[PDB]
Amino acid sequence: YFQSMTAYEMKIGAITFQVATGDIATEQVDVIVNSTARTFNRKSGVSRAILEGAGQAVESECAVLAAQPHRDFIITPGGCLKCKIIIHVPGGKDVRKTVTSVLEECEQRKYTSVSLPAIGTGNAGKNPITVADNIIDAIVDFSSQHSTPSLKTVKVVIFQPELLNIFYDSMKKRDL
Amino acid sequence: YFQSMTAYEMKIGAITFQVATGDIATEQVDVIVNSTARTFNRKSGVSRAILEGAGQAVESECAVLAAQPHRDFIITPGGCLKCKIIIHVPGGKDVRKTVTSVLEECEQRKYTSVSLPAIGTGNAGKNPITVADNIIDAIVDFSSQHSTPSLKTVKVVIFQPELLNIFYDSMKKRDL
Ligand SMILES: Nc1ncnc2c1ncn2[C@@H]1O[C@H](COP(=O)(O)OP(=O)(O)OC[C@H]2O[C@H](O)[C@H](O)[C@@H]2O)[C@@H](O)[C@H]1O
Ligand SMILES: Nc1ncnc2c1ncn2[C@@H]1O[C@H](COP(=O)(O)OP(=O)(O)OC[C@H]2O[C@H](O)[C@H](O)[C@@H]2O)[C@@H](O)[C@H]1O
Repeated sequence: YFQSMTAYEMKIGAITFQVATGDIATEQVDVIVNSTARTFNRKSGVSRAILEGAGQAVESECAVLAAQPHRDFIITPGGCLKCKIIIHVPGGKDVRKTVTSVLEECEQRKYTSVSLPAIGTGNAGKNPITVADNIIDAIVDFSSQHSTPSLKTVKVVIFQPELLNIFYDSMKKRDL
Repeated sequence: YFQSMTAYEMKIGAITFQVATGDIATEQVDVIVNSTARTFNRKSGVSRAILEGAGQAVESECAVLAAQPHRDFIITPGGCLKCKIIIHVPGGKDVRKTVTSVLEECEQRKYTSVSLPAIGTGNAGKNPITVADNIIDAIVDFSSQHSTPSLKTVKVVIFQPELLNIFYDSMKKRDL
């Protein structure tokens, strides 16, 4: 027997923003985000959960894309994950900028749902208050620039339950 | 354009407890709760939304059941609502007791989901802090008495957004 918060949701313009405890590998959405090394050669923390669930093909696709010229992120299909593409981002880079780019990729490909982890709050060592604020900053910016987007649902999947209430505190500063 | 909290969720034992802004008439669950007069002869506030959406048949069923002997509540089918039964409860009675009975009816009929309004916080004039606490008290009691229930999902649908954060405050006192 146990008692604890598991999810918070808010509406920001046309966008539903969700923060919930989970394993992002179980997600059934258009786009899943992987937070990884600059070189895309990591299989530990959230990258382990994603690369193992996605399968070997995705993993080999990553090694190809990594050794040829690329944006800050690379994109692969989902493999055995119940998603269409995976966007692999470096967890050490500016999170607001990373999430703004993720959201813009989603929109331009006409995807409707994206789930991401708490980027940078594991091995990257970034301060989790700042990371929640940055992710929220990026969603508010995107929403304020798009009054009728295809991307309607953004979720942060939280693995460390301790971060759930950090994310709530940052959400609540926006609430009316 | 606008920004606001819309949903909170927690786990209490085997039960998922959800509080979200909404019109309970749109709910697609096993059991919907109607908060009404002792005589079950009300069509105003949440009863209006429910009786209009359910249809005339449900409404006439209610008048029959009301004029013959009954428990504190009566039960009808859902009509045109996307639910199997409606449990009509008096919003002026002890809320903890009312919700304990609702939950016990759900379990014994092997239903899996129930949605209810903020019982008593409209025309009944009950204090909404106390009502949230009472509803939560009842869920914790039921959960602590049932380690493997059929009833797995309980939702409070909130129409007055102001009550959303009252419900959160009562939930957060249980969180670990
Ligand atoms: N299954 C999971 N589902 C969702 N989130 C998870 C899961 N597993 C762990 N997390 C959370 O995922 C969050 C991120 O933890 P990490 O996987 O270390 O990624 P990073 O972005 O910090 O660092 C990645 C690289 O980036 C930098 O360049 C550094 O060099 C790093 O090597 C944590 O909250 C985990 O608890
Ligand atoms: N569509 C809706 N969906 C969900 N909740 C709603 C909706 N519409 C209103 N509400 C909320 O429903 C909540 C309850 O408002 P009321 O329908 O007045 O029911 P009561 O239980 O207070 O009083 C019912 C009788 O009981 C006593 O005996 C008294 O005699 C009353 O006459 C409020 O928060 C509404 O905003």
